[PDB]
Amino acid sequence: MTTHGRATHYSLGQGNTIANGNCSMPAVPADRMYVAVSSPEYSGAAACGTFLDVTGPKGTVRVQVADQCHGCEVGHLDLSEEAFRALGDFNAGIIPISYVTVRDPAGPTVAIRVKEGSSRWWAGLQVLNAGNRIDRVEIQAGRQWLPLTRTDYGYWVTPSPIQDGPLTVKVTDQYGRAVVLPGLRMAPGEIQRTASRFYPVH
Repeated sequence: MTTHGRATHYSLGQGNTIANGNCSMPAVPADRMYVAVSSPEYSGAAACGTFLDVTGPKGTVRVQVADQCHGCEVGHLDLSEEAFRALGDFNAGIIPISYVTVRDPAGPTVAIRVKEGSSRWWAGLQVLNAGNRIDRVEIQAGRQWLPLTRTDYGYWVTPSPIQDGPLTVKVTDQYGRAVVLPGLRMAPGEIQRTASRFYPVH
C-alpha cells in the first residue's frame, strides 16, 4: 500500500546509548537512515523497528522508523538529514515522496534488551530486529504465559511480577509468526542477541 505525501528533515544527532527517538532505540542507526512518522502511523509505538522504502526525486532509500512526528499529517515523513539528502537537495526544505512499509526487511537476528531498572517486581523488554510489527510479547510463567503491555515508547512492560531465574520470551508478529527465546537473563541495559529469526536470510 503506497502512501503519497511529503518529507521534511530533522536530526537526532549523535544520540545516546540508552534511548533514541520515541521508539527508544539503543542507538541511532549507523547509516543514519531513520524517520519520524505521524502519530497515527506511529500507532502507539507499534511501528517502531519497521522500515519504510521512501521514493523521492533522486531515487529510493530505506529508513528505520525510530520516532514520532507529532506535528506531521499522515503522509508527511520527518526524515533524517542523511535520508533527505539522498532523496533531494538538502536546501530544498520539503520534497514530494511516496512510500511503503517494507515486508520482511533484511536485517540481523532478533534481540532483547531488558529496560534499565527491571526486576522480578516489574520489568520492561524491547524487541529488536523483528522487522515487522509485533502483535504481542509474553513471558513464561510456569507453563503459562504472562502477556506484556505495549508502551508508547518502544518497550513491553509487565502487568504483574515475573518468576525468578532465566526468562523465556515469546514474540508473535503481525503475521502470526512466533519465536520462543529461552535462557534470557535479567540483565538490564544489555542487548541480548539470539539465534532466532521470523524469516530467513537469502
